[PDB]
Amino acid sequence: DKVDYEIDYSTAGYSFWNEVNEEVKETTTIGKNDTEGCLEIKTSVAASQNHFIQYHTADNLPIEIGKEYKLKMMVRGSAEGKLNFGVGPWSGRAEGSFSFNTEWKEYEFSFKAVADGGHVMTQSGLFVGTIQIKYVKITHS
Repeated sequence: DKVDYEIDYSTAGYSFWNEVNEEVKETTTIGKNDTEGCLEIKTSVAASQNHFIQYHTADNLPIEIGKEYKLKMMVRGSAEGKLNFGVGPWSGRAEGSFSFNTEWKEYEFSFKAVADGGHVMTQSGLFVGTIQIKYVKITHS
């Protein structure tokens, strides 16, 4: 697999778009954990809807409409849980989900790009605990 795009949170900072609904603002944090070296999303109260805790995990993707790619995400959580994602611009995305657990694993998602560019929209409002994301990559064969 050839790498088109990588963000490696073990070294680089987190500065992408993120939004927590007022419903769970006080009990949710999204940002880089400098000690672990990961993007970290922590919740102590589940949101009523999964998209109520939403954040880009990668942005300005070098993908072209109609071509085949993979999304790769290295993630673990404090318990078993699911995050949903879409790859694409605000206008519409290629969507999927990863079921993670307490072990570090790289999950993969194959897709046809639905547009040029965009971001990896990631959503986990229903999950209570700590999600850690070490890196995100877009690849092709």
